[PDB]
Amino acid sequence: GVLIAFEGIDGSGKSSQATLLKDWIELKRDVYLTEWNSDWIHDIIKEAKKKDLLTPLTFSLIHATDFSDRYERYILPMLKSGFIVISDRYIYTAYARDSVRGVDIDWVKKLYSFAIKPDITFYIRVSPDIALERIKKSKRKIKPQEAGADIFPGLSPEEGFLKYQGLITEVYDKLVKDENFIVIDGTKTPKEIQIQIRKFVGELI
Amino acid sequence: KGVLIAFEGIDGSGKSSQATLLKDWIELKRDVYLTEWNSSDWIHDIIKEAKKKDLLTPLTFSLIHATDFSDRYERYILPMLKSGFIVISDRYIYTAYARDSVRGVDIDWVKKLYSFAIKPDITFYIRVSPDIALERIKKSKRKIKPQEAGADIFPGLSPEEGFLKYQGLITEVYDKLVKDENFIVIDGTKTPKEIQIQIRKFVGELI
Ligand SMILES: Nc1ncnc2c1ncn2[C@@H]1O[C@H](COP(=O)(O)OP(=O)(O)O)[C@@H](O)[C@H]1O
Ligand SMILES: Nc1ncnc2c1ncn2[C@@H]1O[C@H](COP(=O)(O)OP(=O)(O)O)[C@@H](O)[C@H]1O
Ligand SMILES: [Mg+2]
Ligand SMILES: [Mg+2]
Repeated sequence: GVLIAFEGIDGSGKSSQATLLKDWIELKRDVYLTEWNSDWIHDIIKEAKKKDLLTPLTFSLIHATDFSDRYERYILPMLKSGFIVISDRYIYTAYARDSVRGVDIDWVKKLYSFAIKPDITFYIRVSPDIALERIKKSKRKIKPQEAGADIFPGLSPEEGFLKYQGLITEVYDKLVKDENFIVIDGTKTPKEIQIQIRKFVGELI
Repeated sequence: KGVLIAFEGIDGSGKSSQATLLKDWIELKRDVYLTEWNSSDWIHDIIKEAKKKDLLTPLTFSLIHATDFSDRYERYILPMLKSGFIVISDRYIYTAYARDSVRGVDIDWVKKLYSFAIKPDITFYIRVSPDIALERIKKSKRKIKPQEAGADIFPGLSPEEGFLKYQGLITEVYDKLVKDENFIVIDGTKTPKEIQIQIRKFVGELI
């Protein structure tokens, strides 16, 4: 059982490369792909608390709660069954998104220590500037979570994305050495990068 | 200036009875606010939808209660200790230590989880046997909640038999925390008034 994690700023190419790589493993091996889509516990609590301003701390516990249920209901059982699990975003998303709002990152690390470290974590390194260009063409609505609208209320969605995804990057780069991140340069072509992905993974043998 | 006073003990040991008697005394001299460990209704909606697809692990339940506590802690508890109040917490984080470690969650990880929370200025551990506590809820005519009986970890037992063994394991965790958490051990066998006058002696000296 091997767990491979993708992380990087939003619009950095995470899911697009995650789905092409699940199309590759699926021909040869058991593979299961997950995104942080969050799940039902985040939905209940957010709706119940739509009126109040909750603290980053409480937001942090809500996401970890919802992740803990996916982790022990799907992720961990499939790694016990031998599957490869591809996580489109893993616990290092929570490290950044909650530590950037003043939650003690070492407390977040302890919070998530119930989770196995990925066999490999692909850090797709892309500038916020270059990555913002792609969501403009995709016709997507720019979610407030993506712009850090809670932290940057005065800015426009566009302007908030640039500043928020920047501090996200600093936390990611801070994790590179301690977390054995492998940094992939997301500047490149989807396929060009994709063949870098398939080489690194294959090494497992 | 703000002071936080905690009661801990198994269910039916008298915590709420002594917390409210102590609130009747403190409010004569100072601003005091009494808080309980009551869950928000979104938890009961979590358990409802859970009972429909699959069972959540003790770990997720532990994170659910810490989430529910963190919000109450930072919306009511922490501002009022910052405002100088006395806060009486009928149950506090050591209930979470006990309830989560007896279901196999690493107690040292739970300590890290709740480490955002201030440690009580005083913690009264109201110690009574499961035998004695079960005797009183039977006199109280009240129904023994499955959570009180550990129904999730001891299904099949009767409420009485489940209460007895479950609160025994809760007692073991409380007894294990006494020294490191500087518990004030109260012999809850005694009288409500005798206990309460012992309690007001301890509190007055502190404040
Ligand atoms: N390397 C790339 N170059 C150009 N466009 C891309 C690249 N990767 C993804 N896209 C496009 O940009 C958008 C970002 O998609 P996606 O990778 O799902 O973002 P996320 O990383 O948030 O999941 C998509 O509309 C996709 O079609
Ligand atoms: N010191 C005491 N001695 C005898 N009975 C008590 C004492 N304190 C409380 N009781 C009774 O025993 C029960 C325990 O109630 P409570 O204070 O709600 O326990 P807890 O909050 O610890 O569950 C209540 O029915 C109460 O009437
Ligand atoms: Mg995505
Ligand atoms: Mg009580």
